[PDB]
Amino acid sequence: DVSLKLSAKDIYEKDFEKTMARGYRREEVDAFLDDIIADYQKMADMNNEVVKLSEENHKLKKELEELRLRVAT
Amino acid sequence: SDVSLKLSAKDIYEKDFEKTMARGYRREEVDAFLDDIIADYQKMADMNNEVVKLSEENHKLKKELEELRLRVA
Repeated sequence: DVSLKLSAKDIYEKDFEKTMARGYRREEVDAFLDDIIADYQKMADMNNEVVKLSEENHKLKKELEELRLRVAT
Repeated sequence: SDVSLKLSAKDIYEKDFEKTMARGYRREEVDAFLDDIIADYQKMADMNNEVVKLSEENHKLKKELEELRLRVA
């Protein structure tokens, strides 16, 4: 819900099918993806932090639920 | 700190590639790929707020967990 679907490496490993005519200019698409890649790289740390906090959030909530059940023995 | 990016979700949405009569990239495949990237940029816009939200709730959850571990083995 909150973390990125794609990573920098998904973007810079991506290639597209080629068409004989009326496709998009390759130099223009590649230059645009150059900047997109740079943005994903810049976001990597913050996205790693949101994933780590999310998984730890889930683990804390689960242990809290388990222990609250234990004290209600 | 907040992260300054080259592009926004709006920039990617508004990007119009030239259609070339030479060998080029398949339009529908490029467009579908950019659709996924748009969604990620939406997530980037909100991500720092979500890190703050997760960090604060996690600190609260950790304090409640420590208290429960004084009460249950």
